[PDB]
Amino acid sequence: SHPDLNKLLELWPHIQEYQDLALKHGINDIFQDNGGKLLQVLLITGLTVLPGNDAVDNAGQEYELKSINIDLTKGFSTHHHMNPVIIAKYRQVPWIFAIYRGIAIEAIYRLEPKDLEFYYDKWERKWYSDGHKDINNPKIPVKYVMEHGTKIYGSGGSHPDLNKLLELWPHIQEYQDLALKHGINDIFQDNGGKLLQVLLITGLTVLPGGNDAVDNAGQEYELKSINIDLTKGFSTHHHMNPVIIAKYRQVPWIFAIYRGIAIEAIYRLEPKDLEFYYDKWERKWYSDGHKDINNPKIPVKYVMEHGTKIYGS
Amino acid sequence: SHPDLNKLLELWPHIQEYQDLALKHGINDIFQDNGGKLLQVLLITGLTVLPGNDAVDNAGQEYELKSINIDLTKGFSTHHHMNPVIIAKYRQVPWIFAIYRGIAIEAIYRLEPKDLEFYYDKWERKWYSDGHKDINNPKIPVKYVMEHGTKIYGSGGSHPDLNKLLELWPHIQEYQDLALKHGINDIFQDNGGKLLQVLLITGLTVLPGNDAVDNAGQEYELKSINIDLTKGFSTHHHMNPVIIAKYRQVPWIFAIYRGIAIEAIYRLEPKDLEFYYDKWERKWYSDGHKDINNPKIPVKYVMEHGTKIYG
Amino acid sequence: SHPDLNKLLELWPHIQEYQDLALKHGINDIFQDNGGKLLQVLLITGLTVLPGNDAVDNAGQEYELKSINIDLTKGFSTHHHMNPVIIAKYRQVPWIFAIYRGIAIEAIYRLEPKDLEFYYDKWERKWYSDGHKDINNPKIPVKYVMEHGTKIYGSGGSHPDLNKLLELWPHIQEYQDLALKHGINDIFQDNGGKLLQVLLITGLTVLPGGNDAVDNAGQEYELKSINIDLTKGFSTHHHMNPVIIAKYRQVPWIFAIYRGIAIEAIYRLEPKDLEFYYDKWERKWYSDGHKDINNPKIPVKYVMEHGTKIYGS
Amino acid sequence: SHPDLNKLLELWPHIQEYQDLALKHGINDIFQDNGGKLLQVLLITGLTVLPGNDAVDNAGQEYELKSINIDLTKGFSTHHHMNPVIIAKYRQVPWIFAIYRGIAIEAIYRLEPKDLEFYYDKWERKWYSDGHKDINNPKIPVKYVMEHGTKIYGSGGSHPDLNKLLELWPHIQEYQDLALKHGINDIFQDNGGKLLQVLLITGLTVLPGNDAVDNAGQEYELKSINIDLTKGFSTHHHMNPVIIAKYRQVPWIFAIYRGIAIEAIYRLEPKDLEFYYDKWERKWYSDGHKDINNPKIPVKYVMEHGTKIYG
Repeated sequence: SHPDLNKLLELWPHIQEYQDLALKHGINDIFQDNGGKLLQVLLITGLTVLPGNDAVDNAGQEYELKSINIDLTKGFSTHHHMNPVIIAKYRQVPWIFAIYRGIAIEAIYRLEPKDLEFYYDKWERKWYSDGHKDINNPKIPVKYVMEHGTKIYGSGGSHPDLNKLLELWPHIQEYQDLALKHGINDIFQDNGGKLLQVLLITGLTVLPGGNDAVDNAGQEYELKSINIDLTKGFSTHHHMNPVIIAKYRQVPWIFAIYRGIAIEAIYRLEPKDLEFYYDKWERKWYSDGHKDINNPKIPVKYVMEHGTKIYGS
Repeated sequence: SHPDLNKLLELWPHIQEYQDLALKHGINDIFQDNGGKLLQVLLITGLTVLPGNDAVDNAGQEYELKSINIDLTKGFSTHHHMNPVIIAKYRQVPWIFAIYRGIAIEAIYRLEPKDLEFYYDKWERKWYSDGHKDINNPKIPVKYVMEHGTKIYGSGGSHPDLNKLLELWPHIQEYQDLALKHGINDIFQDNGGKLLQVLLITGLTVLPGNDAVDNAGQEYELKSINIDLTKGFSTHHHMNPVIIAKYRQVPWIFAIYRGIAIEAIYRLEPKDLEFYYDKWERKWYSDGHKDINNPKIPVKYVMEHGTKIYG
Repeated sequence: SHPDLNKLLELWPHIQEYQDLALKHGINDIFQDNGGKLLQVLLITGLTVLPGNDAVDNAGQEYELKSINIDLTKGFSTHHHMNPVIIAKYRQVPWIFAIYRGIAIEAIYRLEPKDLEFYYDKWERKWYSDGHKDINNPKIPVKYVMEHGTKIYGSGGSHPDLNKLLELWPHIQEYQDLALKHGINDIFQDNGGKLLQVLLITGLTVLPGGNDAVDNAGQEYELKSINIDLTKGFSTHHHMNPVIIAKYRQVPWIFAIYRGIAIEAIYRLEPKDLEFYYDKWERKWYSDGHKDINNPKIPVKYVMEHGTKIYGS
Repeated sequence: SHPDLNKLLELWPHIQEYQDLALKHGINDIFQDNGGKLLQVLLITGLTVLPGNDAVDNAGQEYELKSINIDLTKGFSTHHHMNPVIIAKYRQVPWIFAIYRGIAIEAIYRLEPKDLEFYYDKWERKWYSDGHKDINNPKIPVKYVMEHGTKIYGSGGSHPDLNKLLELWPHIQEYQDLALKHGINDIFQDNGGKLLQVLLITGLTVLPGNDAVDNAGQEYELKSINIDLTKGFSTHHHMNPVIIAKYRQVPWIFAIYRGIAIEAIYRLEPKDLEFYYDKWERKWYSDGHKDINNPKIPVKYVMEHGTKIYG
């Protein structure tokens, strides 16, 4: 019947084991904030993640941890509001840089505070050059980290759970391939592993970015989601206005409710069911002097009261 | 979209809790031997299943517990090989009769030692006269239990767990409806609950000759085992060269169960089973034209030569 | 404060893991019916236990399984009601004999139906010699099994869970030592691993067999237990009479309620709280013509209604 | 017999469910930062904790959430380094005040944006006049919240989970009483709930100078860490040669926590810590007669040189 959904179900228990392992190690969601990726790093390095600094080893030393997906960028980001209070903090600890390729760890580099000074100087000298102005997310090149860092290998310092991660790895690999077959680049970012569940359940195909998804018949949709244990309102648009609304009003919306890494429920609302929001938002736009609205929310209770449940109990 | 498989996925956490609930009450498998049914009678009556007497209450009285499905029969099966020695055990305990309709308990009756005296003594007369022979599966009628029995209702004597049961019931009902739609009569019998997972995964539907059919009209034999219990799939209790000739025409689907969940599905084509067909078909002739009593297909043969459909 | 109770708590999670592993493998209670011992055997041999025959291998062959604790006996028991319907059953399958030393597996022997024929013959020839009489639990000597059997070693046929059992083994070992320090010979027979919990909780010392246990002050007790999920009545005595009652009536009774391998609750009833039973049982003895009663029960509900809870919620 | 440790063992499965219940509601540790308390206010109010606004309801309104323990104080701590820029965030949201007494919620009040205007503007006047300086931890009085606030009661707006909470409460109460008896004021603060497991295992009782004492009169320092958070035990925020001289006289007990459960207990004698005493005591003199701000004892030092009491 549905071979891709069958595959998910058959891979699921191991996704759940991987989630369990991430939780044990201080990572709340594998399918969000590089959760499934950070776990590899923590297990290889022997590090304890901090919920100030990002991690601590068993000797009590603390670290800054930065990471990139080489498939997308070559610069490690830093701090959006770069100041000398930030910089003096930075000079106190070694840094761990992680280089992922897709969902896989490709390299880990350690830099001591002296190997980074070149950036602390050019950052605080140009803070003053421009007079008391905070820098916006300045980059440290991967090339620089590779040149001055000491690369870290799996070793005697790695956590015993590294072998449990290794045993799970092949199923995670295949799950990621499944996501990619369905247009999701990374199961461990942007709720990728959850979204895949939504697409397999609904039969929706994502639209490369227009609207978010399309069914077999050619009908298109806006597709929104929340982690219900974290929030009770669905996001819409950071620059809400009449133009965004005229696009929205032409399609049904799909609303996915995740709890943990699992899909709890899916609802569908037709354009007529959202007219209350379009109207609310247009008047607000005008009332404020033709001013864009910053991500106004649709409450899950509204969605549950007016929508049709396509999945859940 | 596959809306029936989706339905099972949404129902599953509840099916699991039901199963968890039954194992807490001494029931290993809700989907075999009326487990999901008996769970209702234990919770209604406040009874606990015993590991020769069937059940016990918190006050010590020990009971014999029989049951039937009204949809299919009117008689309460008793014992295949009963003697007049048995009847003295049968006689020191009130019996508890459960009458189910489909998956739901319809009525519960408690008859006392005094009320079965008509039947023991009819079978004790049966043994003597016919010539010291065993009465195969006698049947107490429902009308006899209804008439002489004391009906049991939900009450203060019911297990507090009955509340959890009632909250899970809507889901069990909906799961049962899904079964029915796919040609399975009873989730709580013959691995009914598991077979459905099989059908929704394979895209098969049970046939009212061959066991199942897909959308294209193609038909299949379908065998299953509970791996903790058996290692070889079964075939036919009276296998004859004509049964084999039907076997040869269709692919087989083999389901491996582990508890209430489907662990693996394998498909074999007619050529992968030729070795067995040929061996049984000849053996029949050799032994002297006599039917073969359920020869087995090893699970390892299926894993070695089949194509895995789910695992 | 209480170092032996502290030890239990510290060993417990692993007793629970061992229990989990036994359950996964078809053994309901590690602390009963050689549960923790049978598990070793199943894992070494690669066998699936049957709830007819005792076990099955992955090829479908079935077996009879017998076992002894060498510390106690040298004969494998068989069938209390030995008949030719029993014997012809026996001739159909190989037998696995297990030889334990305490809680540890010491040897495993396999015998084919021809290696046992000597016993099938001397059993059915003496069935008839005595005319249609069923034999009572005839013995096969360990010496005979060792001579004609083929000894089984850990091998490529063993279950992967054997290594998980090995990892747990040292904590099971120490738990057994703890039981022995408290007068319990075997944690895997006669609810030994549960009883140890009761003794650590109550501070009771068992009395070698008089009464069952004694406290520090010198007060003695009858000590009864049940697995509540299996039964609702406490056992008393297989040959109940006025003599057994006069002994009982002089001490308080301790009543342990196990659920699974854990202690759910402990109650205490004074002699005055059991007088209803003594009286009930004496009259019954006389009423029946001075006839011993076969294990009459005290209901757990009675115990809960009239006793003092020393442990539980 | 050890009747207090027994009591903890009987209570434990319930303490665990409570903790399971709090983590389901976004609370990581019931025994730290009033977790077991906040759980009550979230369930009472139907609120969900947010990962700058403290909480949200199912309808989207977002709130700021403050609280106090009436037993210890009358003022609602506000912010250590508040500016007049903050106050614009502070001003678009109704606040929710929780007043606890010991471990129980005594009253909940909801003040609206309009009702805090007296205080923002008093602090906005505080910043200007004194000379552009930060007001450390101002305090809104309880009388001010009681008087101008709208009290919140259990209702239809409460989480269905509140029912589970109420059924666990008798056990949490009894556990709290056990804590109190052993010198711990609050199970839901400062690892209160975990420290008790420590005391019952070691046979120690908290002192009203030294941290704890056994039956013999012997006293101990007692340090603990949550291993997922810290790897070095702490000492004294203003360590002086006289603090060290008290340290030298007693053995130390070191507790390693993992979630709500005690993972290990180690004891060190005064000779195993000499190395640290000597190094801090000198360092003090070297640096120029200045107090040491909480030097740490590594967990590995404790495991290498201590005697393990529980693990």
